[PDB]
This record gives sequence, C-alpha cells and structure tokens, in this order.
Amino acid sequence: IIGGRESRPHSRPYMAYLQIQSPAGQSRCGGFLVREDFVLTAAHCWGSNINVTLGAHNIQRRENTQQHITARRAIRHPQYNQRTIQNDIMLLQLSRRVRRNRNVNPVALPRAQEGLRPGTLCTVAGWGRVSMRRGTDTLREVQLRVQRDRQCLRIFGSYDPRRQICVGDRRERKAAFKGDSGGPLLCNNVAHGIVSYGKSSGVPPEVFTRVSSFLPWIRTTMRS
Ligand SMILES: CN(C(=O)c1cc2ccccc2cc1C(=O)[C@@H](c1cccc2ccccc12)P(=O)(O)O)C1CCN(C(=O)c2ccc3ccccc3c2)CC1
Repeated sequence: IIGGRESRPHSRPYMAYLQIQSPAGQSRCGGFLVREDFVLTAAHCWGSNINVTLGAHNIQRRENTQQHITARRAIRHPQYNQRTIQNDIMLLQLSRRVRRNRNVNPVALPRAQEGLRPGTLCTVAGWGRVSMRRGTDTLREVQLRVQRDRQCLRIFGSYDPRRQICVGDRRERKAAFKGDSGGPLLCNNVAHGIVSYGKSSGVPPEVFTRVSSFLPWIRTTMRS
C-alpha cells in the first residue's frame, strides 16, 4: 500500500496473507475470507503450495490471533490469461475450516453484476510494498477513488469494464502496489475488487478484478 496508514489491528478480520511456494519469501500475496473454508484472491498468485495466515496484523510474528491453514485447492478461473492478465481471480479451498471469531471472519461480497460509479471512495488493504524500496510487516490501507473506465481503457491494453475496475486518482500518491495483489477493495464495506495490477511505478490508475462479474463461478466452485 502506497500513501496509506497502518490499519487498526484486526479491523479487517477477513484479510488473508498468502505465501506462495513453500520457500519462505518465494512469493507474497493478499486475499480475503469469503466463507470459513474459502479465500478469494488473484489467479496470478497461483502456486503449487500456498500457506494461508488469517487473523494477523504483523505477519512476521506468530501472533495468538493467527490461524495457519494451507490451500487444499488453488482454483484458478477457467479463462484466466496470464499474458493479458484477464480474469485474474482464484478461489482457495482451505485444508480445514477456520474457527470463526472476532479476528477471523468472512467479508460481504457484492451482488451479481453490481457496478461502481466513478468518484466513489473505496479502501484497499494489504501487506504489500509502500514504495519500491520499502515493505511492511503490518497491515496497511488507503482510500482510493474509482476512476472512469476510459482512463484504464487508454493505459492498459486488455481492460474490460465489466470484469475489471479502474481505480486511483493519478493526482495522488495512493494505491495498492506489489504484494497487495489478491487483496480486497472495500467499497461501502463490501469487497467489490481484487488487487490485480498496475504500472510498476505504482502510479494510478490501477486495475482491480471486479468480483461482481464472477459470482456464478464463485457460487458453483464453493457449492461443492
Ligand atoms: C513490476 N510489477 C510490479 O511491481 C507490480 C505493480 C503493481 C501496481 C498496482 C497494483 C498491483 C501491482 C502488482 C505488482 C507485482 O509485482 C505482482 C506480480 C509479479 C509477477 C507477475 C505478475 C503478473 C500479472 C499481475 C501481477 C504480477 P505481485 O504483487 O503479485 O508480486 C508488475 C506491473 C504489472 N505487470 C505487467 O505485466 C504489466 C502489464 C500491462 C501494462 C500496461 C501499461 C503499463 C505497465 C504494464 C505492466 C506485472 C509486473
């Protein structure tokens, strides 16, 4: 998170920290609990081995509030295209159900096809980098304004306004960044987006996956 603030501890109990590929420090991503047995995140974060940490604030400490679970299944969206980064969404079925409590619980999702008006203020959270040189051990968050789709349609090649969201006013140094991938974009406290990608500089507008266009698939995949 660039230009944000440290989050009040445990104020976003749905936050999940992902470590992809056993090797400690091999790859980091964010995600969010949607049910006691499922975590939603980005498909470009896929790996053969994913360790999930729920209930954390400082992910570099084995906190009493944490619950550690491995991804039993890492289900990439069937039409995920890593080259164009389209359909960047993935469901992680946890090896075991979390014990739901004040520090670990699901987040509300948008209804099917729910959109977002440009100018709306949303919040994204994560343990990603705060700059090219600095990262963070603790959860941070920042408020960003939804942008008109035309901006991302000009900047990013394959953008689809139905399946993606254009976020971040270029006039402010605030945005989700490297390591925040997979994390949620909360608009009116509902998880409308998943951090997908943006410029390597971190200067917005940036692209989020629009959760509301994938409800049928999410439903089906979870209706196991
Ligand atoms: C150097 N970068 C970044 O520092 C970066 C910037 C971001 C800016 C805003 C929001 C999220 C961001 C995530 C990252 C990453 O490095 C991700 C990461 C690692 C490896 C492969 C990935 C494949 C798809 C999505 C995330 C990926 P990571 O977070 O998973 O580690 C990323 C910039 C975006 N990328 C592009 O090809 C890309 C595509 C079209 C573009 C069009 C215009 C300008 C830049 C463009 C850059 C990938 C690497």
